[PDB]
Amino acid sequence: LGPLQIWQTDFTLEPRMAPRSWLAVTVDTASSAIVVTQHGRVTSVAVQHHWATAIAVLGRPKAIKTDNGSCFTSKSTREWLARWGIAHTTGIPGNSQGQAMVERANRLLKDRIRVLAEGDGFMKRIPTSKQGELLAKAMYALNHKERTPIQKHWRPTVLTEGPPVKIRIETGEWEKGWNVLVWGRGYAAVKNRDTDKVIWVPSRKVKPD
Amino acid sequence: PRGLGPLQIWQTDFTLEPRMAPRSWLAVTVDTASSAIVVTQHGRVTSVAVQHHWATAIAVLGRPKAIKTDNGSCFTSKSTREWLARWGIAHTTGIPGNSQGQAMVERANRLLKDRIRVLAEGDGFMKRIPTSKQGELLAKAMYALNHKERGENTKTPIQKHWRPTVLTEGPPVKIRIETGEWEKGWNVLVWGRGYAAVKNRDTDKVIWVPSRKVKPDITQK
Repeated sequence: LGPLQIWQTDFTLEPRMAPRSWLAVTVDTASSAIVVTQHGRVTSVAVQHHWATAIAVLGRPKAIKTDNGSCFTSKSTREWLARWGIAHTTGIPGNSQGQAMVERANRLLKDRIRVLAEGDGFMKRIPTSKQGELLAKAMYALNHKERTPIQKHWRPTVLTEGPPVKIRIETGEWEKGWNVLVWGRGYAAVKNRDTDKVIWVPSRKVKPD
Repeated sequence: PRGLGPLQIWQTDFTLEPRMAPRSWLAVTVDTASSAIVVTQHGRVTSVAVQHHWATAIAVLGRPKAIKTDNGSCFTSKSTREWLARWGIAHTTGIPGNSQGQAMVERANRLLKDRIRVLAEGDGFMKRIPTSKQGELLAKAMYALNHKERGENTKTPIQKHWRPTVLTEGPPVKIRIETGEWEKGWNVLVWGRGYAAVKNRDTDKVIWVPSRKVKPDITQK
């Protein structure tokens, strides 16, 4: 189990999004987070463009598993994945470890593009202008509103305090049990985990655990 | 001003990166709280650009309660206004001269562009960047400025964005009041490098003050 360890990339065709109607879809098997990018033609530079992107939005995944399409089997693409430490897995187009996680992403994605499309009247092909914006809006509904992927691979939570530190006590040794709150003008506000005491210490006398 | 937590207040603004031409017009949005960044390439600064930009930043960081940009036509425009309002996002215009604290973004631009310099010259493009590995490079720049801490810090913007640290109480400070004297009774909530959110111990009032006007209140209790 776990986010950013295994992804399922795959291209799909959405006519409504042409010219660039070739859609690259990456899904995180764990989080269920989606990343799609438009393309004129499914090629090696396409996938590599797509992935670099999904990496910027979801993070570096340990491995991606795609079909045996030339765009993934290619030389460049493999050198690429290897230049990033990303394991690759060309599974047969049926199941081969399961690959229907993405196809439901495509359905949700395309179906979503249908409503966002006809919502603004475009009963067919979508204007090259409001194309990115509509696609982008689909990502936001697919990832932020409950049906949550980001609320699953990000794990949003508010932290009441900061990271644990070891401050330097008058004896010259470094004492554990403190946590840093705020930094200001070279001093650090630190809070003792046992007494709840808060004191300001020089940045120099504070080091992490 | 700045935000005391993610998706509270954003600072959008366009910049010019020659190396990224044709589409050398860059739209950059920063989360004043998180310090997370999102940039998108553009051929020309327009209303559909901003709205393209924002839609995207929203997909990556989430829906922000408000964005504060300058008086550029692309933001003051009709569509843009109707757009922000169709999203429930408050808007706030200012002066291009970084007016007040909209300088949080200017640092984004510098870090971004400087970052594109290295990633550029690293692969040899000592000048203009080929239309092909353009997105790629840009994207890699986001990944560095987001998923990897930057400067003195232990957490990355992407981390402080979904797992923000919002203080309950906050340590004591002495802020400089209008008389020039340093007043006690205040505690710092967020201590930016630009401004600090500070809370009165007596009235519970919260106001933003220049970081230079606040100092640690070493007078332990």
